[PDB]
Formats: sequence, C-alpha cells, structure tokens
Amino acid sequence: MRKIALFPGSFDPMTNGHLNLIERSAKLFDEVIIGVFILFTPEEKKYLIEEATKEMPNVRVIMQETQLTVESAKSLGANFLIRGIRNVKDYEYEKDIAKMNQHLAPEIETVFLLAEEPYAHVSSSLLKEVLRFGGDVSDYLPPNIYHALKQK
Amino acid sequence: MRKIALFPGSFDPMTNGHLNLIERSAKLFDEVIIGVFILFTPEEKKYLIEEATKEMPNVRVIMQETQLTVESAKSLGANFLIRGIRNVKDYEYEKDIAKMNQHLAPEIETVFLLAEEPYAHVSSSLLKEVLRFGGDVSDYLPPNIYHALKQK
Amino acid sequence: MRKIALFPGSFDPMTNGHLNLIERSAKLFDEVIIGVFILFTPEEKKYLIEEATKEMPNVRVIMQETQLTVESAKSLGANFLIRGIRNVKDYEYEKDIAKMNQHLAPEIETVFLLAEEPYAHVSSSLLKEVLRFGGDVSDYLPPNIYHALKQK
Amino acid sequence: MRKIALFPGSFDPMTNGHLNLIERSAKLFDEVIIGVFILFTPEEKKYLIEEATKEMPNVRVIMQETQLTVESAKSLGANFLIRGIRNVKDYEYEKDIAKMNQHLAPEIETVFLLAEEPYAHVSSSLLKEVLRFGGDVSDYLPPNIYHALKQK
Amino acid sequence: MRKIALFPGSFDPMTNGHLNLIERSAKLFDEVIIGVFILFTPEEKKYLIEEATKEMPNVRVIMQETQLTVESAKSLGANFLIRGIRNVKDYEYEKDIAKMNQHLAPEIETVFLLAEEPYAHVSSSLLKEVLRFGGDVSDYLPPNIYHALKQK
Amino acid sequence: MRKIALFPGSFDPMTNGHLNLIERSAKLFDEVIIGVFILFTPEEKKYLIEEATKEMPNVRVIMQETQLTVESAKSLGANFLIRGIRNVKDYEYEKDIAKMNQHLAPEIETVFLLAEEPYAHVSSSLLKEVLRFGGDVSDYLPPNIYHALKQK
Ligand SMILES: CC(C)(CO)[C@@H](O)C(=O)NCCC(=O)NCCS
Ligand SMILES: CC(C)(CO)[C@@H](O)C(=O)NCCC(=O)NCCS
Ligand SMILES: CC(C)(CO)[C@@H](O)C(=O)NCCC(=O)NCCS
Ligand SMILES: CC(C)(CO)[C@@H](O)C(=O)NCCC(=O)NCCS
Ligand SMILES: CC(C)(CO)[C@@H](O)C(=O)NCCC(=O)NCCS
Ligand SMILES: CC(C)(CO)[C@@H](O)C(=O)NCCC(=O)NCCS
Repeated sequence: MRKIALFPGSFDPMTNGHLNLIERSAKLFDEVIIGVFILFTPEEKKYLIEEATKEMPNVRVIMQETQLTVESAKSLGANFLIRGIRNVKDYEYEKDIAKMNQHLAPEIETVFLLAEEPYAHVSSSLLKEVLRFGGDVSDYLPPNIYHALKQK
Repeated sequence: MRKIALFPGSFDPMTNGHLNLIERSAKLFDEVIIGVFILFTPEEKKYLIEEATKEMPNVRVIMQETQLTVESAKSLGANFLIRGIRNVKDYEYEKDIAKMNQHLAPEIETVFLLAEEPYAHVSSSLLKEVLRFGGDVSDYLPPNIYHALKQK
Repeated sequence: MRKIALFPGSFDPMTNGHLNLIERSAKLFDEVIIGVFILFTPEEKKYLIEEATKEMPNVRVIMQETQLTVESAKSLGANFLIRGIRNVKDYEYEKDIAKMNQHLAPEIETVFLLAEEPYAHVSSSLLKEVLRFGGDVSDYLPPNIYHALKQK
Repeated sequence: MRKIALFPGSFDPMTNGHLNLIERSAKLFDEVIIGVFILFTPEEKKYLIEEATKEMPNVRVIMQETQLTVESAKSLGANFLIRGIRNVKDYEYEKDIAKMNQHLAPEIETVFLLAEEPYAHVSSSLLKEVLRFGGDVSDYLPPNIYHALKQK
Repeated sequence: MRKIALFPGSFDPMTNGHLNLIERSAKLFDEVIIGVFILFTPEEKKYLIEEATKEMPNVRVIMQETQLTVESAKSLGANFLIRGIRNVKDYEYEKDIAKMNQHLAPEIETVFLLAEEPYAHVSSSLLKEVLRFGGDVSDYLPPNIYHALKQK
Repeated sequence: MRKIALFPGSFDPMTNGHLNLIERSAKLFDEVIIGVFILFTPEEKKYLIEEATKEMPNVRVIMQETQLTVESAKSLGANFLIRGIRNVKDYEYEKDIAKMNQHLAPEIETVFLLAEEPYAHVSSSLLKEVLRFGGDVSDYLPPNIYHALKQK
C-alpha cells in the first residue's frame, strides 16, 4: 500500500526551502500532501502553492482549517509526517512537536530531512522582516509567489 | 539546620513533570516550598497543587505576589532554588537566570535536576496547544488537575 | 520509483535503539539493508543481527568492507541512507556526514529519524564502558545479542 | 577594505557588556559607528551613548530610523558590521542574520566578538525584568546610564 | 534520603572549579565525599585534595579503584551524585551518564550545579595542554596543588 | 592597535574554507600571518600554502614549532588572532580557547568569522577519511594543494 505523508505548515510565504523539501519528499513518498494550516485568501494561497508544485505529479495541496495535525493526517490516510530541520533551535523545537505527536497518534511516524545549505538560514519570520524593509529576497521565493507578492 | 528550597513556577498548569521534580527534590531538601507566582482562583490553584502534592509531608504551597524570586526566597528562609532542565534551550534560559540570581542574592544557590525522559518534551505552551485543539494529554497531568480541568 | 535504504553502522554491539530504528524504517521503505561495516567473527555479527531482525520481511543484512558509504550504497541499489539523531551532538555530526555524502553522491538522499526516548542516552561507547565494569544493560540489547555476549 | 564598522543595536538600555564590545572593536577598526535604531527620546539616548563612549575618539553615534542594517551601513560607508555572541542561542540567531546580510550586501563583512564572561548572561529582556522589580543591576550599567535611569 | 553525596572525578589536576563546586555543595549535603578514582601517587593525591579541602568540616576524601560510580556510591552509602555542568557539551554528556546511572541505580539521584562563570572555560584537558607549554594557570589551581606541581 | 593578526592552524591539508577566511580577514587586517604549526616537509607545506595565498599581498606564511598560540603571536607582533566558527561545537571549543588565551595574554584580542556555507561541513578529520577512501573532494581543496596530494 501507499506511503503518504502530510507536510504541515503555514507557508506564509512559501519558500524555495519549502519547495526543496517538497521536491525531495516527493521522491521518498508515494504521495505528499501539503497541508496549509489557515491578507491572502484560502482560495489564493492554495492557488500559488498548487502552481509552485505542478511539476510533481504525486503532490497535492489542502486547506486544513486549523486542528491537530495528527487528526488531519489520520483522515487523509497519512502514516507519515515530514519535516525539515535547519539548525539546533529548529531540531529541538521539532523534536518536542514530534514527541507530542507520537503520544497522540503513535502509529504516525515523523520523518526528517535536513535543509539544503542555501536555505538553512531562511525562516518566514526573517524573510517577512526583510520583505517589510524591501530587501530583495527573490532568490528565495518560487517566482510565482514572488510575482504574486509584489502587489503589497 | 533545615535546608529549604523554593521551587518557583506558574504551574499553568502543573504537570506530572513538575510532580516528578517535586517528588525528587523532597528527598533532597528538608523541605520544599512550591512558589506559585501570580484561568482559576489564586485560591483554587493553591488548592489543586496542595491536593496533588498531598502525599509529601515536607512540601508546602505558598502563593506569591509577583516579586523577585530571590526576595521571595530570602523571606522564607529558602537558601536554595530548585529548577529542572529538560533540553538545551532550557539549560541556556535557566543558566542565565541563575547567574542573574547569583548576582542578586549571592547567598542563594540554584540547584538543577534533569527532566525525567517521559516529560522532557512537555512545556506548558505546547500542552496548551494540545488542550486548545482537544487532544488527550491526560497522562501528563496529575489526576486531580485533569478532572479539575475538563470543567471549562 | 522503488525505495531502498542502507542503514550503515558498526553495531558494536547492536542495541534495542538500533532495532527500533530498523523497525520504524522497515515501514517507510520497500526495503532496508543493514550495512555492518567491519570480540566476535563477522559470521556471528551477521548471524546475530539477522537473528535479532528475523521478524521484518523487507530487512536484510550485509557485511561491508569498509569503504565510502555512498559507494557501498550504489552497489546495493540503495537510493536512501537512513540515520537516527539522539541529541544535539548527534545532529551536528550526522549533518556533516550527510552533506559530504551529498557532495559525493547528490542522488542518494539521507533520511532521519529521532531516537525513541528510552534509548536516546544509549551510544555504544557508553554501553561498552558500562559492560566492561559489570553493569546490567540487558534491557538495552536484543536478547540473543545479550545471550550471546554472556557466552563470550 | 577601509576599516569602518557599524555596530547596530537598540541599547535599551546600553550595558557594560555593550560598552566592552565597543572598546574592543575600537582597537580593531579605524572608526566605529554606533547605530542606534528607534522610554527616552532618541534624543536622550544619543547624548547618553556618546557620554559613555566619550573616551574613544574613533567612536561615534548615529540615530537610525529602522531600515535594513546593510542599507544603513552603505549610507555610512561602513564595510563592517560588528556583532557580539554570548551563548549558543545568540550564535544561531546572529548567524541567520549574517547569512541574510551577506545575501543583501555580500561586500559587507560581519565580524564577531565573544561576550566578556561577566556580561554573558546579560540580555535586555532580562535586565528589564529585573529593573521592573527594583533589583540592583547597577554593576551592569555604565554609571551615567544608571543616574539617568532612576526617574520614571 | 540521607544527605550523603558522592563527587566523583579524576582530579588531575583539581582546579579551583572543582573546589568551588565542593564548597557549594558542602552548603547542601551533610556529607560530601570526594571519590577520587585512580603522575603523583594515590597518597600524594589524597594528601593534596585533603589539604585543598581542609576548611570544610563535612567534606572528606576517599580514593577508589575505577569502577561504576553508582557501585562506589552504594558502598560509601551516598544517595546523591553531584556533578557540574560548564557548557552545552558538558550538559549533553552529563545527561547521558545521569540517565544510564538512573537505570543502574534508580535510587541514586544525580544533582547538578552550574560552573561558576570564571571557571566555565577550564577543562582538565585544556588545562593540561596549557601546563604542558608552560603557561601561567596558577589562578585556576589551589595554591597548594600549584606548588606541589612546580616541584614535580 | 596595529592590525596584525595571526591565523593559527595545522593546515593538514589546507582547504578552500581556510582560504576563504584568509581572504576575508585579508580585507580587515593590515597583515595576516598564517601560522603553520608542525607527509610533507614544513618547507613543502610552506610553499604549498604560499602558492595558495600568492594573490593577497598582506598575507604571509610562517612555520612555527608547536607552542602556545599566544606566545607565537607575541613573537611576531600580532595583536589579533583570527578564528572561524562552523557550528555549535566549534563555537564552544573556540570559546574556551579564546577565554583561556585571554587569561594568558589579555592584550591579544581573538576575532571571529563564520564559515562560508559551502565549507561549513568541512573539517579536516572529515576530509582525511574521505581522501583515505578515494572520494573526489577536489572542489574543497585549492588546486595546487590537490595536485600535490597525488603522492601516495
Ligand atoms: C504548523 C505546525 C506543523 C508547525 O510546527 C504546528 O504548529 C502544528 O501542528 N499546528 C497545528 C496544531 C497541532 O497539531 N499542534 C500539535 C502539537 S504536538
Ligand atoms: C521567569 C520565571 C517565570 C521562570 O524562570 C521566574 O523566574 C519568574 O518570573 N520569577 C519572578 C520574577 C523574577 O524573579 N525575575 C528575575 C529572574 S533573574
Ligand atoms: C556511517 C558512518 C559515517 C558513521 O556515521 C561510518 O560508519 C561510515 O560512513 N563509515 C564508512 C566511511 C565513510 O563513508 N566516510 C565518509 C562519510 S562522509
Ligand atoms: C538591532 C538588530 C541588529 C538586533 O539583531 C537587528 O534586529 C536589526 O538588524 N535590525 C534592523 C533591521 C534589519 O536589517 N533586519 C534584517 C536583518 S537580515
Ligand atoms: C571518569 C569520571 C570520574 C570523570 O573524570 C566519571 O565521568 C566516570 O563516570 N568515570 C567512570 C565510572 C562509570 O561509572 N562510568 C560509567 C557511567 S554510566
Ligand atoms: C591550531 C589550534 C589553534 C586549533 O585549535 C590549536 O591546535 C592550538 O591552540 N594550538 C596551539 C596550542 C595552544 O595554544 N593551546 C592552548 C590554547 S588555550
């Protein structure tokens, strides 16, 4: 049977780091479900995310009204969560989340990949602040998300 | 003379991990004062914690108006602060605090215990995320505190 | 495609922590190969591990002349390497090895699992040091590897 | 490159640990510009900092309205950013900012000085919490900043 | 439990950091045993540490052939292991040990103290390197260990 | 103080990480000394490194017999030591080294630069093992050093 993974996240905004991880998990799982956990509408956001990922046949996007990620995985038939780790802070944060999740849904595995070195310093919080100051972060964004962004 | 330790905290809520550290430090010190720094009434928390720590004869609960923890310890004749460490982010946060405490009250020693591995991942803000979303976190709460909790 | 994973190690000795990781990874992958990179003769090492891992159909064991882990993975048709992370130290060490592996073989992906918490303090140098002083670590080794080690 | 450094920060308030980093980095660069990004009016903040740094003739203060730090460094002609690291959390944090700044302005180098161990536990939020409760942290502040502190 | 604490170590040499830890835990325990696990002879070693520790009435020195710490605890009748933590590397190291000891002897508690800031950088191995090149590390050693040391 | 830095190391072999640091520090100091502490004759190693660095007019190579890094600096008139940081581990190790050197020679300032992200996973123990086993690590070596490694 299939191995399906939920990639949860808020994707505000989606990054090349995000896509990179999406790309690589697409190679490892039969399928990958990107759960966007809800300025930019939930008709909008899914759009851009679907556009950015169209190249991979076994990926799809989903607006999850906010709720236990393991609930939402259980519903879609996901036995795997997939997450990236970029630095120690990130490791300890995800490790906590993964331990809670194993408590709530022990039959779900969290699986990790390391961020690719070009994207390891990138976090939405740092990104937004730079956007807000109008630095050029175009190299870190899927271009559709980029084109989309500059009506701000 | 008695060696008295103050265990500061807001116990919002108190976890089995807290209890474990209290149980462990009641073996270490002559007595342990649970300083609840201020959901429910200042009366009610006291009650609950007292209930949960009832089995430990040398442990008592004192609601504290917000002040310097070291001033609060000075007041009670506690020459020791007892803290847990659960992970590296925890270590660095507590270490800062102890050093500033050592600067403020050089006579008071902060002592540390490490979290028991079943609880190392449990923080109060994560516990609260799970509760918000309806997750079963009962194995992490003192039975009285869980019962007293369903009621809101 | 098809998803084949190399789990490299020295397994000196093989713990329940190793096993946990094998079992978890036996559910992610079409198949998982255990690379014993070379006390006891390789026959026994191979035998013990096979014996201890005899419940999982899609797991096999392979002795490896030590050599680059990425080459030995090419030979097996493994596109994946599977690793545990048990703490920060483990994290920084596997990260380095994973990037180098990626530079040596950008088509093998390294995949991570966090250690399950009864085993996250276990490492074979700690084990071996405890074993050398007569300490009881029977709970930490698979029964057969244990039974076998008492015989030597 | 000409040796011109921007030392950015909020200095709310300026500590001795700040003053220490300025003194050392004024031995390294031709000129050091203290970048104060906006309690007390920026007007008072300026006076106060130039009061504390008065003995170092190659140091000077500027009030910057928040804008990208690199952009402030360009308008000033500085090719060096100077930062302090006090612990691991701070390392990973400054590292992200430096990688991002290298992106926005790769001609600008970020340079690091390790916190002098008497001020390593000292951060702003901490100091202020202590001040909020009347703790004596006078040792951590340059006398001129203490004297100006008392009025509320 | 009786407030009897084992402070195990190789003490070669014993530094002012060790002594600082001993002094601080002599404020806490009724008995602090320095379990000295065996350059100079046992005798000389015993004599020097006894001499360094002479001002604390509840401290005694005991030589011990290398063995599991928790067996040496059992035999001496200590209920506590005391250890210091100087940085993150020390934190993860001590943590694994403490976890394994709890498994060996769950009735023995490990208690932790943070290193005092001025000795946080001193490890016995960095210190041997520096002595081995003739640097002046006399401030880091108890006056008497230092004399005894020139001589030999 | 005069902008004379020492860059101490064993350079076995020398990497592009090394070269990057040198290039960057060459922009910041008036003179950078490569301090080579002693497969190759020192004389060979000297010409190799000189050849790698030939393009920076303020850089120079000096062989030193093993000794306290700060004595070597003082001998050569360097007021600054320049080091790199690649990860948390390196950060904690450098930091102990810097504090000790500061105790030993408080007039000498240690200055840090963060490793560039292509080279941040590269350590000399890691390359050696890879060279041992025959892997193409040529994008991590300056060519002249690499060509020379075809020896035996
Ligand atoms: C958005 C995400 C994935 C980032 O860490 C995480 O915050 C998440 O799961 N949000 C939805 C709520 C949930 O399930 N919490 C359970 C915590 S054990
Ligand atoms: C911050 C907290 C909740 C847990 O670490 C606890 O330390 C706390 O609020 N204490 C009361 C305020 C105080 O004494 N702050 C100065 C500490 S140096
Ligand atoms: C699996 C490992 C790395 C221990 O973590 C170790 O078992 C290993 O690889 N041995 C073969 C040598 C190798 O391939 N080195 C290059 C790694 S970049
Ligand atoms: C004040 C300071 C230095 C503390 O970290 C930092 O917050 C800072 O840079 N503020 C200016 C805004 C900026 O340039 N942000 C993007 C950095 S990638
Ligand atoms: C070597 C020493 C004294 C610190 O310099 C201490 O760390 C130590 O534990 N020594 C060996 C005894 C032992 O029981 N090891 C297994 C621990 S689970
Ligand atoms: C080459 C180098 C710098 C890499 O860490 C390291 O090997 C080094 O320090 N060598 C010289 C010996 C020294 O000075 N030791 C004590 C410093 S407190």
